Amino acid sequence: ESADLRALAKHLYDSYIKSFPLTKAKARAILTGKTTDKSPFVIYDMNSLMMGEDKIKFKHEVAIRIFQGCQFRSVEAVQEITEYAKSIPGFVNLDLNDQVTLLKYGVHEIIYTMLASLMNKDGVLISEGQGFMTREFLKSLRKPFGDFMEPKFEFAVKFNALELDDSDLAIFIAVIILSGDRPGLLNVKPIEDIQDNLLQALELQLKLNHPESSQLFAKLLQKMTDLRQIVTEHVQLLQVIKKTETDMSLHPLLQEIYKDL
Amino acid sequence: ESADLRALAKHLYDSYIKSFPLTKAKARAILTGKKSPFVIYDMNSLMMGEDKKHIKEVAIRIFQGCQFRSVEAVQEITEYAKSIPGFVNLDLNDQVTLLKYGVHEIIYTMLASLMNKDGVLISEGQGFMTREFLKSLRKPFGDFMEPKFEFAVKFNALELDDSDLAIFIAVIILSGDRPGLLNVKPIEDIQDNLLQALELQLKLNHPESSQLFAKLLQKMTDLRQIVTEHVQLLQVIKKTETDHPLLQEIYKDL
Ligand SMILES: O=C1NC(=O)/C(=C/c2ccc(OCCc3cccs3)cc2)S1
Repeated sequence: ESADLRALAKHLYDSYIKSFPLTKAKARAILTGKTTDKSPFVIYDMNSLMMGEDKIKFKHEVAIRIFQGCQFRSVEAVQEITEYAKSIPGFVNLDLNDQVTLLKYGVHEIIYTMLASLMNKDGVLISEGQGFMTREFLKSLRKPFGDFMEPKFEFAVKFNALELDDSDLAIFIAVIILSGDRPGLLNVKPIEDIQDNLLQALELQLKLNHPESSQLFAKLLQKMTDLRQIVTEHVQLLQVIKKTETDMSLHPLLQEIYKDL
Repeated sequence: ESADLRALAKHLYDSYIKSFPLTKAKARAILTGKKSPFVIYDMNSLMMGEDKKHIKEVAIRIFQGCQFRSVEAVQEITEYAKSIPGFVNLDLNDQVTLLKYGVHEIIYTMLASLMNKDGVLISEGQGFMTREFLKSLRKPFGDFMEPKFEFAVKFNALELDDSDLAIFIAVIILSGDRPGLLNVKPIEDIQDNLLQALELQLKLNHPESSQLFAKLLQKMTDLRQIVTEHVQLLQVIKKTETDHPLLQEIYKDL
């Protein structure tokens, strides 16, 4: 029944609003100058960086500080994604080892999917939308770190052209988590049973919410390819960073996810 | 309506049949199905294999044989592409770019048609090279074919036939995200037509296979990872087999 698929879509969106405090709708209102939401302080250079601590709530050399800010924010995102994952029907009923596997491989793909909501071609919201850091400033960071965000901006620019909203994205990230082709999965068939249902819900949602967007379903699914590539690029970059910066600490939670291979 | 889509589907199937001599249906007959192929499972059966055409060490020669055949397949794939409605009307640089960045993904998709969990057909179905033997090869040559095997067991589980694959091959070719494309719009416009035709095709041909369309598109992400892993390995070998002239030229890299 298409009715059961609408109710699932409604459940996932409601749980997505409950788990993720900075939605695409809030991010867009900040980025475009709406009266619903307030204006970000903009970090584009070192003085603006230093000025931002006075005006922005934080708790933080500059490339190292910025990169560890991103990783602390990533750790928080893993907390939110993990709470969203529990709400996807059937997920908590799976083999515990496979719940862990799905999270291990799913979480960064979702992080970079949702990061696109906070991006435009010029930069990225930070500190829950209170701040905005320009793309050029990030590209100017010392040698290595200078390229760590550019693959995220490039994808975001193409991803944001799909014009998805949070109700669309709620189902999409659920589809991402419940991939039965993740390495090391014990019981693939129950996982695939859930994804099948999630894919039907996503498909119906895209037809009703975007009835003039031809093959949006297929074009969104093709984007899954870009996410995989961003993750494997990021992992390579992290292997370099940790060799050139022996004094820089990665969070153990992210360190346990990065099993790659 | 759903009728122009059937035209597209049958047109592509027919051109696919003309363009690719060994189809999946025939490879299925040979493999796990009912002229049995000469099997290559060790060094002695390899040697007798060749004895009964490329031009030296065992592991190198097998890799060189894979190049010859893939260069053959690029020509089959190129001819098929020119049969996709609208492809020849695109910017010639863009046709070149779509083929350069697409033929690897298609080669490993069609190679899955010739594989099972235990080995791969070669020499137009006349031979079968066991997977275990390939994994047993020296240096990084034993790692060259293995990840295509793991893709192919996952791809083959979809149980696509040639009529399905004919439209999925075209979808891959018309990828609007290839680097360096000059005019992306008409490419995505064609691909959108192809995806529509692929979706109707799978719904009619596999009415019982829920969300087959989506599951097949998701296999793109594993294809590109395979291709990306492979071109890397391909570079490591540049630093194994070293200093051919016209031969080296013939096998540029694609
Ligand atoms: O080492 C790593 N591991 C990960 O999973 C990373 C992902 C990531 C998460 C958020 C990002 O936004 C930038 C926001 C901020 C800038 C300065 C203070 S806050 C950028 C990247 S980075």
